[PDB]
Amino acid sequence: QAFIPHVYDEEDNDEQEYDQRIQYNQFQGDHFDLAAISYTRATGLNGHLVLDCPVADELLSKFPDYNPAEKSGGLSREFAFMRYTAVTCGPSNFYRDAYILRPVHYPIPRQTELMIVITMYNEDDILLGRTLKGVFKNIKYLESKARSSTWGKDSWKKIVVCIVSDGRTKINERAQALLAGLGVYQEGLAKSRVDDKKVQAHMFEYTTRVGISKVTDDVVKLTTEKVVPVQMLFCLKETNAKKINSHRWCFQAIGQVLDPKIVVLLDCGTQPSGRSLYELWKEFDRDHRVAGACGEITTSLKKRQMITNPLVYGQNFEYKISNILDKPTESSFGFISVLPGAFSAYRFIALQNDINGVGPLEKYFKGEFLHSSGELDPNDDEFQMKHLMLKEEAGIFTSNMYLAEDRILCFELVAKRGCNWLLRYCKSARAETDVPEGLAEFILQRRRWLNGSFFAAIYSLVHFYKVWTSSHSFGRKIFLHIEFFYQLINLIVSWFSIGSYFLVFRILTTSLGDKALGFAPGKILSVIFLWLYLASIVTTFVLSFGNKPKGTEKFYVTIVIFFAILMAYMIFAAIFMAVHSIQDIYRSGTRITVSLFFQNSEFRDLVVATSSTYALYFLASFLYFEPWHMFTSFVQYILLSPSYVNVLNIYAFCNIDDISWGTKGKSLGEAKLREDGTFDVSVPISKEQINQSYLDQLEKIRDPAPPEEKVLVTNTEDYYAFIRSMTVLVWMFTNFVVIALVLETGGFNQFVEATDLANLKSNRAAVFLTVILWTVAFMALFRFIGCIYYLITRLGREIK
Amino acid sequence: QAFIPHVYDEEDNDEQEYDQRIQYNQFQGDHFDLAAISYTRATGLNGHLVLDCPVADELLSKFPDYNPAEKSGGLSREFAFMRYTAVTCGPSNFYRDAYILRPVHYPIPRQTELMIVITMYNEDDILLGRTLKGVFKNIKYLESKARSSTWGKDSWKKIVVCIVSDGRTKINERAQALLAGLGVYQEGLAKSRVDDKKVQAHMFEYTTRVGISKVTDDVVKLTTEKVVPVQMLFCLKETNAKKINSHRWCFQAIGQVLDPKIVVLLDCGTQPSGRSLYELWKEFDRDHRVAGACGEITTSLKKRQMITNPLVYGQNFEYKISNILDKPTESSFGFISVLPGAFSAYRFIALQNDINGVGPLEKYFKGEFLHSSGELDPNDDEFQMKHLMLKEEAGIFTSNMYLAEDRILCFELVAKRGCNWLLRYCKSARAETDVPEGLAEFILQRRRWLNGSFFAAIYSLVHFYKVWTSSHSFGRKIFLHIEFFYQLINLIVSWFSIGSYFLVFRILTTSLGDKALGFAPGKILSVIFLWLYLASIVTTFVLSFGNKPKGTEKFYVTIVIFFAILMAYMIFAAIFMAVHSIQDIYRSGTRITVSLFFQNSEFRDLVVATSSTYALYFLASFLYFEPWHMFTSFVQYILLSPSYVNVLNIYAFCNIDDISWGTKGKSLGEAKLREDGTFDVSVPISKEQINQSYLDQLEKIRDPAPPEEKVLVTNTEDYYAFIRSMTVLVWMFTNFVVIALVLETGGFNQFVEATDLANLKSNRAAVFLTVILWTVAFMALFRFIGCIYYLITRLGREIK
Repeated sequence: QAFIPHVYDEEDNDEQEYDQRIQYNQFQGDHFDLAAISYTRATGLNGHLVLDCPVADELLSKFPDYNPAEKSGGLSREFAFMRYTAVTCGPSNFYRDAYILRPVHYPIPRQTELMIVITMYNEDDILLGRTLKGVFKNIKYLESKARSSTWGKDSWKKIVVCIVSDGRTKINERAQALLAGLGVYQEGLAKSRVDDKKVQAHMFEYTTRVGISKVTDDVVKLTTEKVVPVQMLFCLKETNAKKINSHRWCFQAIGQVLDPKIVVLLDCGTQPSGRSLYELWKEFDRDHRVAGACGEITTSLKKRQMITNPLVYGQNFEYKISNILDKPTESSFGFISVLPGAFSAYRFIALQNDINGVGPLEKYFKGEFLHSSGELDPNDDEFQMKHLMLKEEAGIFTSNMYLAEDRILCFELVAKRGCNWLLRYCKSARAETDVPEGLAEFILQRRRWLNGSFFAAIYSLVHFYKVWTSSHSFGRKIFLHIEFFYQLINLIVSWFSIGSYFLVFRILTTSLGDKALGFAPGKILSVIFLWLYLASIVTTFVLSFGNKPKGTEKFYVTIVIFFAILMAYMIFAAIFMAVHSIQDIYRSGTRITVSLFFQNSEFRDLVVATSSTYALYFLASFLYFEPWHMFTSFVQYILLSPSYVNVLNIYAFCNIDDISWGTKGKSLGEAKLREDGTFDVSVPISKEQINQSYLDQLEKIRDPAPPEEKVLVTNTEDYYAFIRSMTVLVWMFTNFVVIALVLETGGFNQFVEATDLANLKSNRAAVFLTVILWTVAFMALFRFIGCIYYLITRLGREIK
Repeated sequence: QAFIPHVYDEEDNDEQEYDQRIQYNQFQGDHFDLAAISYTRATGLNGHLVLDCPVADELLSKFPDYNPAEKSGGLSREFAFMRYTAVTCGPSNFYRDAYILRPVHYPIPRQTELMIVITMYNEDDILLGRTLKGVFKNIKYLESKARSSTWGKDSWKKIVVCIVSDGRTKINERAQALLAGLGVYQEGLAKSRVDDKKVQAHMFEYTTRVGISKVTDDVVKLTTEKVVPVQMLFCLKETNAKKINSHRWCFQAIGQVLDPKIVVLLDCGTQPSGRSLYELWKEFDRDHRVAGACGEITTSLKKRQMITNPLVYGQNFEYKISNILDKPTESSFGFISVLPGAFSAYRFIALQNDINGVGPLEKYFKGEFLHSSGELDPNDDEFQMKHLMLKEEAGIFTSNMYLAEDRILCFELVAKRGCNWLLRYCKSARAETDVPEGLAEFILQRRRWLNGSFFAAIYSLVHFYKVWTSSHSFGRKIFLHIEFFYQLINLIVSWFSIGSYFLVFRILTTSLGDKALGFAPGKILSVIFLWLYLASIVTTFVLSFGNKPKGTEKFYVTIVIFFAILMAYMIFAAIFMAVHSIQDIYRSGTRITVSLFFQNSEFRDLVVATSSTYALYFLASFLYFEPWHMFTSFVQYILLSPSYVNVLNIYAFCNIDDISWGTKGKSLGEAKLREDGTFDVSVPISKEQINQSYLDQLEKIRDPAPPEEKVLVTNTEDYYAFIRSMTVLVWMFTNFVVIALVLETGGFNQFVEATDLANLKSNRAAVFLTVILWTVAFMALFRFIGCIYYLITRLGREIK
């Protein structure tokens, strides 16, 4: 039973409200001209392959307007026929060619207000169903809105949902069946070639009146009761070219024809709220300077336990802390380092390139062409563009843009030549996504996140001067420079994370070895932990270079467990040391004052700084009315903290290069046995040709060998591997220099004596500990002030 | 002028002697039946594609027997026509099918006495010309021999030269032109397919009377004056399958049909001497127990300077020392670890497998099938064999046999179940080869040599008991066990090479830091050298995992130069320390005696052991009448010694897996524009089929998702990568454990005090130094005694 009566769940009460405002009786579509299809010969529009096929009669019968007597049920032309187009040119020339989309082909042109892009890659039908249910609920809410100048009756005409599937043979069959059930897709229409030209994309356009009632764990139920029509454009790509090509299809080609505003980017498995898209649109509408927006992203914890899934809860804590501290501060400063690709929105006009041809979209798209094998097919119609781009002189940043990905766009929007644009974060918009439960999938996901964050930070910091020419207020530029300084400090802290972790661990473990405090096993435990730590780091490097995470997952699991145990031991050691210092304070006598407590380096550094950081996090969580994550998921995040720095960072740096492409890329004759035993062959017979061939061979071998002097450009995979190797080597060198300076680990110990080394090492260790702990505490305080300011300003805006 | 009058060079005087014994007037070939070729239809023998084509008339005219009046010049059938055969089955079924080679097809069968196999892969015509000139000179010497029971008149009928070219499209064009000039190859004959069956190999058979007069640096000159006929079989493979497949063609297929004795293995670029092959044959003939033989291999130094090419001279020294010490001792014991593939010989009957199907050849060939992608084409006629082999349960050794390569054969010959076989080395046979001048090529060559040596040693040591069942004398088994013990010691020494090198360097450099001796910069230099050493090792590992040697060659060059400088500094430090110890001996007073000199640990260990090793090498070189290498090339080898251990070993272990194979491995429709604007398309029209398709989609999406439970075998590349990673990790762990034990580098220093650590570390360092130096000295003495015994026994045999 695919179709079932509409049922409202406990959390769906709000949905019912929307239904009361919507009439649901008047949903007649506009009339448009079809393409003649004899019986077959079809009159493709503008010389392109276009077919207006009829949808299955059962789907029409489901629709309320259907009448049995009528041949098509009396439905409008758009609701009756689904359109199929074959696109051969590709993103670059889609607008240049006479490719017309149905929304703009009506006798009365339709202007798009919100293009809801959805990206898909072999995703299960469950994720797509959840995403479509969220989008449909948002569209229904927008339609129900009454006292709105832009939204209300016939609002669905201003919204188009674009689903860009990457790879014709990689799409999941169940999601394809879902789309067919909605009526968008039909199997027979698709054609491989047209006029001896490869079809790059297949576009299916339909105004569907089928709504997903509910999405259980295993099945998806769709019904036609109380469903608002939705315009669906499903672009199935012939071959997979990653996500940058999909975004090129979305912006460079479809966007130009539709010319929409506030393009929304979503990902399969991301379920927006009931009013989230309205919140994003209102954020864009209130302030005209805003060019990009992001919303709060949450992790589903439906059928996942606290203890059975430590990783899920750790990720939940990370997401909550990010949304509570990082996003609000960056929004307050007006520059957000990253806008999540799973759920975000951009103003279309802001992304347009300049007349000279340089702009955010050009920077974003250059990465795809540069980061690929230099093997261009001469038959491609985009051959000229790609060849010209490759012929251009590319620097380090231009040739490594692929790491930043969407992140790059953000910077280019704020630091435009003469434009005034800002990036804003809204907490009213919420979207729920499923996090990777497995360790291998989590590592693979974090690889590109870490690489992009690092590269984007470096690129923004190097080119910080570009904001000088931007048309911003002087105070705005001053505060942007303050933010840049903070980001520089954050990058410096993050670059030395592994070395700092090792130094803190070594100092804390060795301090327990001191005979002053009464801990017997301390020395042996410290030695054992040192050996295990070194072994884990070395094995992590070897696996990151050699094997794939999916294969050797147990090694990573064991390493993570060991690091968690080590973190627990470090916490115990720090607490023991602080308690011993306090007891020594009391033992000294002469009374006690707050001054002595704040003067004791051990107690101060170890206890006060960490407690202050925790208190700041706690207060920030409370003020946002989201306090649960501080209890349920805090411990998991704390115990997984060292793993983030060690395993994920090592894997990310070892695999900076993403070499997806492989390596590189006339029959003499055919003898066929005849009826008789003789074989039909064609071999030289005449004496003349045999002699000529022999003379040719003699001449071929007589001549001397000329120098090769190839001077070939060679392949880019070597270049990217070299870049990655240099990066990892520099990282190792800097970290080891810092470690040697702090613990006198290398040959430095030779420049001191038997007794001086101990005291000097202790002093340096204490200085390093206080420096690092107070750096962390001050960064936390900075983010806390930022989020408080965000709350105050948002409340003031809401009052206004 | 391809053909020039025969000219004898200064070193060619011996050649003239041969010509005097050979009549050169009577070289009529035996008559054999040809295959009818109408005009074309050809009567292939036994249903196979065989063609007897005529050779170019000019080549016939060159031959002395040619007469202008005669239509073919009066030449014999073999000298007049060249034979071409297309082989579709492959090595396994070559004998089973009715594939007949010309030598065995004569009315009077010809029995082969010496099959001279030559292996080729995109080699320049110069190397092939040198090899063929050497082979032709050897055949001429064998023909000239008068007082020989087996050799003499008509000896060329017992010798067949087989050239197995790997890859039809990879063969160099100049070498192909050389072969065509010799008359073996013609371009038109080759056919891609026969009877809808792929042609695996193309075999060209001809009795050539063309001899290479001289091989200059740039050109090759061939003439017909004073040339003995030579039977040539040129097997050009359709696709490249590495060298194991070529050896399978040589042994499994061609050898069975020819059934020869004493198969000789040569490589392009290897030029044997004028009587070398006779020496190998006589070695096989004298003693019937001998199953394999190898000859002295030398490095050409024609146009290479002492100072301009340090690497070439270092390799020369290595080769000379090997041939003077290692080969003679192993021959004396009767078991040679490796028989060089560039120049060697095997007894054919000894290699044959047992009735049960287990034998040396089976072990050798299993590696090719196991070490490859598990993607078998069902159309291959060897599909059953490969599928059965893959279905068999393979252990670690069986699945990693590919590392040993030819080495494995050697062991299997000595430790046979009930056979008495021995491996012997003869210094009378000599062959000259060109060593790789470039560093990248040298590293690539040494990779597989080191991997094979390690794996073969491990395999032989683990399975040492297999020699118990062999039918050898009891004393022979005792001495074989002594040799196995020596090889175990050598393997243990070689496994800890990098750690031992680091320990010796650290000890020697730190000893100069002591204030007792008057060397000021010592401390700073030691610190700097430590940092540089660590950086070099880390970068070597990173490059070995990440990049290719050809790309980043400058890094390796810099590392090698630094290691050479460091070795020079270490030698200086050792000399300084020894001189200081002697001066302290004199300073102490109370006279001096030899006892004190032999009691001083510093002087003894540092000076006496190294001097003894050098003296043993010097004496061994002198006794073999090859003393020059001890002067010209000694210094280069000494300065390159650390590089061999560090760079080559690291690269070899990081690249144990040789993943040559890549990753992994119905058009919807075609719309063609007609004369009118309409497009011809085939899309569903009837309501019934549309409704049926919609219902099918509904049913497809309605059902629940079944568990995958693939449980696939997966690909072997992951397995090999895992093996390599485990190997490198174990290597690192063991070396670091040894280093930590010796220098108290890890946490061990915590278990000692401020003052005790220095003395304990000094004592441990002294013990380690004496142990390692005397181990090296005793190994040198063992090899010296072995080579002296070899000389004495060979002289006694010669007298007999």
